[PDB]
Amino acid sequence: HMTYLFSATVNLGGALAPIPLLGGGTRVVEPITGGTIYGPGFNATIEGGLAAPILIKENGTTSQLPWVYAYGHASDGSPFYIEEDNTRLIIQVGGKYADLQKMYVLGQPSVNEERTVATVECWSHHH
Ligand SMILES: C/C=C(C)/C=C/C=C(\C)c1cc(O)cc(=O)o1
Repeated sequence: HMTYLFSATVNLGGALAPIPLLGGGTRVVEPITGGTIYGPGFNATIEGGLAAPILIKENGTTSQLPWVYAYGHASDGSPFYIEEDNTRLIIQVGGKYADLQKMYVLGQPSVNEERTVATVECWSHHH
């Protein structure tokens, strides 16, 4: 029914100040400077990317809509690209981890208070 795949530790660079959006939300751009993915289902080095969450208040409560784009190489050398939008993660990689493309991958990300490190635990749902 559900299988643990990997965790990720993501190093975040200097974020840009919030961008005011029409309607009252804000977009916060957080460059990714590196990080590591480790687990039974995926092992890789994060080389770059960005998070671009949107913060929007609806009915008095701020919801954060995550958007994340990251890339690197897997432990076998294969380039990968991950897009995040619980949240769904779409993993595009060939080589030994290629079967991740066939999986419905969900992630639970958290960011430390100072917003220098994001961590996420990811698992596949056998729908
Ligand atoms: C393989 C999964 C990865 C690399 C996830 C990265 C998530 C980040 C950097 C993050 C930042 C943020 O402000 C909100 C959020 O949801 O996630």
